[PDB]
Amino acid sequence: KHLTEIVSLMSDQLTKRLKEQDLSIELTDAAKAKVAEEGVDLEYGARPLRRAIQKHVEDRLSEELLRGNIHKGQHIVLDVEDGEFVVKTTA
Amino acid sequence: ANTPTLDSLARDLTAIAKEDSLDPVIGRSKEIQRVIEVLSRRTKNNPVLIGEPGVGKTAIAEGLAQQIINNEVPEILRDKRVMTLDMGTVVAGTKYRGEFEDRLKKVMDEIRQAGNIILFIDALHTLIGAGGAEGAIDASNILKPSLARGELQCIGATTLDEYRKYIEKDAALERRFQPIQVDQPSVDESIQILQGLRDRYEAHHRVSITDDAIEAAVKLSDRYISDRFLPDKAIDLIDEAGSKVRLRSFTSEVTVDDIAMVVSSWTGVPVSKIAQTETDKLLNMENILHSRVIGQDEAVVAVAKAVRRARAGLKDPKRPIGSFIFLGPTGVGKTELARALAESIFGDEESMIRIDMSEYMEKHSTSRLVGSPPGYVGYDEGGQLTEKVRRKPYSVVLLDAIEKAHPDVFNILLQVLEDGRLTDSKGRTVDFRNTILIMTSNVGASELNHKDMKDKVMGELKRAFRPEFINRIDEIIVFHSLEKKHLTEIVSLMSDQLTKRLKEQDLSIELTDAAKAKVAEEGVDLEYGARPLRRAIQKHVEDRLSEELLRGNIHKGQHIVLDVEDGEFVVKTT
Amino acid sequence: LIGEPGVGKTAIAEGLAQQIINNEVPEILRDKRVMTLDMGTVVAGTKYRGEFEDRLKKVMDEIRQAGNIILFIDALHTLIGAGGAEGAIDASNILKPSLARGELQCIGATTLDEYRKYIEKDAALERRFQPIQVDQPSVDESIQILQGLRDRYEAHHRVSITDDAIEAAVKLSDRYISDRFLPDKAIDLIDEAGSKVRLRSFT
Amino acid sequence: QDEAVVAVAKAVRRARAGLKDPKRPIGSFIFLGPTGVGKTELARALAESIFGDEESMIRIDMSEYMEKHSTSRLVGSPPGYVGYDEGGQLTEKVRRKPYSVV
Amino acid sequence: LIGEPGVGKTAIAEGLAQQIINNEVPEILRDKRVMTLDMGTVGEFEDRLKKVMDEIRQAGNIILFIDALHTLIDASNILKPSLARG
Amino acid sequence: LLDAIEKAHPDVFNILLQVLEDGRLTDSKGRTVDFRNTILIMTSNVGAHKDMKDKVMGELKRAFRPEFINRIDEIIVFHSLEK
Ligand SMILES: Nc1ncnc2c1ncn2[C@@H]1O[C@H](COP(=O)(O)OP(=O)(O)O)[C@@H](O)[C@H]1O
Ligand SMILES: Nc1ncnc2c1ncn2[C@@H]1O[C@H](COP(=O)(O)OP(=O)(O)O)[C@@H](O)[C@H]1O
Ligand SMILES: Nc1ncnc2c1ncn2[C@@H]1O[C@H](COP(=O)(O)OP(=O)(O)O)[C@@H](O)[C@H]1O
Ligand SMILES: Nc1ncnc2c1ncn2[C@@H]1O[C@H](COP(=O)(O)OP(=O)(O)O)[C@@H](O)[C@H]1O
Repeated sequence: KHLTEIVSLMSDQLTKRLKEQDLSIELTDAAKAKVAEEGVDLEYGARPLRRAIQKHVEDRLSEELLRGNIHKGQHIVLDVEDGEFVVKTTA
Repeated sequence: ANTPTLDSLARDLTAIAKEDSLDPVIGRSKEIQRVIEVLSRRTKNNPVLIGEPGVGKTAIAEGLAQQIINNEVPEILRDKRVMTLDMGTVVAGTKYRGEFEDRLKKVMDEIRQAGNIILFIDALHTLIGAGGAEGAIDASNILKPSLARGELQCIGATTLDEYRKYIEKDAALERRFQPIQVDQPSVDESIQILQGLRDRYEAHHRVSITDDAIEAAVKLSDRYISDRFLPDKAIDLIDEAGSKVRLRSFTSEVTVDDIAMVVSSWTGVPVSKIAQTETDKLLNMENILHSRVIGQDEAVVAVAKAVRRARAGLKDPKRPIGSFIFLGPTGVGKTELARALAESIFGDEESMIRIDMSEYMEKHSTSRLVGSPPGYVGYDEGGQLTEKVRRKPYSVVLLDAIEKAHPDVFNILLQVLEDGRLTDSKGRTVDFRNTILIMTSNVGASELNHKDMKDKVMGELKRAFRPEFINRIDEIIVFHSLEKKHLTEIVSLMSDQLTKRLKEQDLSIELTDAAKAKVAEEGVDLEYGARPLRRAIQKHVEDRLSEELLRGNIHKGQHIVLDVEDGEFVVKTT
Repeated sequence: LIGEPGVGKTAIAEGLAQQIINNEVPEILRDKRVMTLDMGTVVAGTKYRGEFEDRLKKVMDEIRQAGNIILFIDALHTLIGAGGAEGAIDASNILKPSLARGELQCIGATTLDEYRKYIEKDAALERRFQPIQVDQPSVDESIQILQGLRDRYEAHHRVSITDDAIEAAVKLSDRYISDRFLPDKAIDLIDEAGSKVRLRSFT
Repeated sequence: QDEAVVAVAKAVRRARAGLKDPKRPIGSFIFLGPTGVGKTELARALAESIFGDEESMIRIDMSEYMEKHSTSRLVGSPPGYVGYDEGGQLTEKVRRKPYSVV
Repeated sequence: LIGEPGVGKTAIAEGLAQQIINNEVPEILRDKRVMTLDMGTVGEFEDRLKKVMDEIRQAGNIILFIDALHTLIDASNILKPSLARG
Repeated sequence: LLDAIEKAHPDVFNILLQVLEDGRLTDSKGRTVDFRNTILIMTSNVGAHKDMKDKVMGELKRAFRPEFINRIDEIIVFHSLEK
């Protein structure tokens, strides 16, 4: 439970920092549950989770940015529409 | 009640401030107000401006002189003359018993018969040295009795480390002076600084300055110059451009190209690297790579994608740009890729800070990396890697044979991969922000279709060292099978280099691809790395030059072609 | 007056002169002139062979002949090595016999560190000098000091200082200003606050 | 970690109210627990909530002080030994900024 | 000008005076007399040197030259100050 | 002539390596000293015929880096000492 909570918190912090570049971004809660789904408490916590949010969210946005799809001022969400990361880009 | 000597040997900021000859002072409002606040006290009015050389301490003194005449002071400083003085100009002679103390007694006697002098001493860390070192009548031992009773009023201007070193004379010197820390202005602050006085250098040089010009001046002085601060660097570039444009006008507008030109002439990077690649170096960095590097194209495109991802990205600036580990055999191109990217990232690289971790074999060997404790052997400089990066904190670190580290160093490595900026020195925190940390890995050759090698090497990393460690590292760049045709290709490249060198010496050699193939087969074995090929071509060329110059069979200026037509190297000069 | 720097050695000597004028001193000490013999103002204009020790000879002869004169020396540790040259008969040696015989009536003020550095180990002149150490006033003595001194700082900043503020300045300075000493550091707080308040009143 | 957070907050408000013991430090804590639970992120959280840059946090990494003679790096080396003049990697750091989080 | 002895550093100042006589020099530096200093021919040397400084103040077109600048800055007593004033 | 180079250390070794690369050493003032017509001859005992012809390279590539070997002009080896 605290793990999904900290997913929410890390996403909030990430959007906070991305506001430095005037980018408007959102994370669906489904993406948050999927992201936490990789992190497990069996061995240790919150390290794999932070690296996972970083990797998936940020790298995927960079991919859909250098592919030119989005510029600043646009609205973006990373959603899980089919059971896996995908970009809806509400713009 | 006038001052002959003090006016003779110390410039009067107030006088030349009346004539508006003083350049403007922009910003620094909080600092100047604090200076006035300290000057308003009754017993120790003396403030000591502590900063770095070139930050604007004397600028704060000038601004104070300005505000004095411009009815800005709170009437307790109304009509008070600020006089810059330097002890070096005072001493001027030591071979005689009491000349210097006499000059300074005269100066004190003028400060008495006046109330409006507040003597601004630059670099007063040299106020304790004069005469006898620390046991005779130096400058301080005769200033202090006057300084503590408000007899004398002062404005010192030191440097931070000089304050720390020469306030160990605490007892009087510290309490006599209140520090005012002045820090070097930021980018934007400095841009506004320049925009303050562009109409001074414009009027001096009759040249027109643009706003993007000074923006580039500031950006450049930051990126490509170190060991110098602001607004010094900025105004200096601007004035150099003004002078150079004025000259070019004889045998009327400075623009960014001129700023690039002066920074290039200063540091030594060519102008094409500075200006045109400012945001397109990542655009053609893959071109640069695949030029410098031949083979492993999948690895190089992976690296390019990663570095442009981190580059045109939102990644936390704090932590280092790129953490890549190259899995592969040795001689497959590990260093060449590094030097190439660095030459493309930090143009004209000469920057790969190579460290062989196989030399740092054991546990205590890590003290060689960071440095010894204070009370131990070899402590003064030490810090191989730490001092290396402290020198130029803008480069690409390559760490050879990451495997051979005792587990004691992996801790330091992961600390670095944890936001960099590690404090692993004798009290020095080194910053790894624009750098790129790259690690030469273990063999990893046995596993080297694509996915198969991939899962294999991942398991080999699991077994080899921590999974968390690679969870820190960004990318796994795999150096695939050894060269087969890239063999002949790199022979061709090296031989192109050597043919250029031989041509500038008034000769011309053209070795056909058959001889290239023979050199390829000889030089490097299938098991062995591709490094001895350098030696192989060196030996063949030195043999041919030795024989042909010794024998005299060939004549200079006649093109030289080598072939394997007889099964051996045959030289057909004509 | 061996003691730490911000303690008030010079202040003690001045208190002695003030007592001389106020007549509080004993009859034997009544009507004497405290002089502040600086070495910087002594060794100044010589640059020759026989001028520094000449000035000092004349000074000593005046003192001996003049009936009533006390000589206060800031930074006593400068007597040693003063007239440093080829001649190298420094002030410390010209005064030594006269100091011991008792005619030249000195009052030295030094700093404990300067005492141990080069008047204690390097002189063998801590014979002609009685080391009456001076050290930090107590937390309460500092309050009495500063409150007795409050009028001058009022005058200079042209404000009024509430006595609770003086108490608070001393008590705070004691807790965390560790590097300095009283009453110097307490007075520093009062003085900077006076400057800040006057400057606020201005704007 | 409501327990840890409230403990820290109580400490800092004892300090900032006029009640803390003027002799000994603001507060001392030992943060036990598994790897990755956030017991280092609380330190940054605290320095940020109490200061600005959050780099005022004076941090020592006891993974390097294992050789038991490095203790002469916290306090300087003795007098007649190398590195006597610049002594106190920890001591001077704290002497500069006395209101800080070690 | 930094260089080893005999490399022709003063030759550069000489060729500079040459290009000054010609038109290669721009206008701001036009009308500039380059001189030197004879420490021998100049109690009273300070008087003469201060007089020299008066004449420097008179016409601001006298680019002076100094060989062995370190051992010169004596004269520093009024040169280094006069440098600051300009 | 450098004798007992084996007694050197990887730092002075890297120093002399970049020298052998260009001769340009810069010590105590950044003095760009030139190595125009100097000779660099290093002397040591890694040996201590053909089997020796192999062991020499063995202990060279085994005692220090191969790049320093690769800055070869020529390698002079004499094994027999009595005749
Ligand atoms: N706010 C400012 N106003 C005026 N000049 C400035 C300002 N900031 C930087 N400078 C320039 O920086 C240069 C060096 O500053 P200065 O204080 O003389 O360095 P230092 O601190 O070593 O004396 C001066 O030429 C000054 O004109
Ligand atoms: N992909 C490549 N493109 C061009 N040259 C290469 C490539 N791979 C290897 N080389 C050659 O290999 C040599 C580098 O050897 P080195 O980097 O010392 O090997 P290692 O990295 O194993 O120590 C260079 O001369 C370089 O020309
Ligand atoms: N409750 C939490 N709130 C915020 N960040 C947390 C939390 N728990 C863990 N983290 C994150 O996990 C890491 C903290 O683990 P840490 O205490 O450093 O573990 P250890 O020191 O045992 O390796 C940081 O990356 C931090 O941001
Ligand atoms: N570039 C040059 N062209 C012509 N003559 C030169 C040049 N460089 C040096 N010289 C000669 O060097 C001689 C004097 O050198 P000088 O400048 O006095 O050495 P230094 O710089 O050590 O004082 C002169 O005769 C001058 O002609």
